[PDB]
Amino acid sequence: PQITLWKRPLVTIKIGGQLKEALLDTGADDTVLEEMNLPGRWKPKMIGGIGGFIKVRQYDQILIEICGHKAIGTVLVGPTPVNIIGRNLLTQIGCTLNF
Amino acid sequence: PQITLWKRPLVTIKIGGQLKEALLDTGADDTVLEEMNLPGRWKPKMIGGIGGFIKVRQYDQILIEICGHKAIGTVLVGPTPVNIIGRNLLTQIGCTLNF
Ligand SMILES: COC(=O)N[C@H](C(=O)N[C@@H](Cc1ccccc1)C[C@H](O)[C@H](Cc1ccccc1)NC(=O)O[C@H]1CO[C@H]2OCC[C@H]21)C1CCCC1
Repeated sequence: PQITLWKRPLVTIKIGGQLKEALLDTGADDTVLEEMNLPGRWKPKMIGGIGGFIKVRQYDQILIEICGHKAIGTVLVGPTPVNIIGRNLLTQIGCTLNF
Repeated sequence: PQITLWKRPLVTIKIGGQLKEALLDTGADDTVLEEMNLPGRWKPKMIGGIGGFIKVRQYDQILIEICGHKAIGTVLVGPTPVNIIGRNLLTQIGCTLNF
């Protein structure tokens, strides 16, 4: 589909057997989700944003379905105020900017 | 044009008569540019992202040309790590997400 930018581009995602709302973010290199207790091994990581860095847990080869489009990649988990879908997964669903 | 997201969606912008690189950012409500001199009055403002808040200078009704498309709106100037074009101007140039 096509998503205008009058409002935040929020969509429903399915991850780890749960449905959530997440922000399609062309300005994010990575995907960062609110605190959730995903299973499996993880690695510590620091991600920097506009106001500084936060600590996150890096999960690899995680499946996320975005508007029925499936994508598998690295998912970071930490105290982010908003679930963010970054380019690492947006590319996998064929997402583009158009103007 | 149509822009894929395998690399950062960086484009050339023209503001105050000067050329710059900026990130087309659907995950940003506002547009924030690195420290620079801009004509016109400004008022202090705070914006928050991942990591916390930063203090910025808010310039209203600023002309800015984004990839050959003219926009006139609010431009924030402050210690952002990258020049970011947010939704307030992406809507003006008719930018949409598509997948
Ligand atoms: C109302 O609140 C906003 O509108 N605040 C906006 C905002 O910071 N939006 C955030 C989401 C969000 C929204 C609300 C609260 C918390 C977080 C996403 C945005 O695209 C940033 C842009 C960026 C790019 C490079 C460096 C720094 C920042 N990307 C990001 O931080 O990505 C990170 C994960 O992956 C990494 O790659 C790139 C950086 C890493 C600001 C307002 C105008 C400018 C941005």
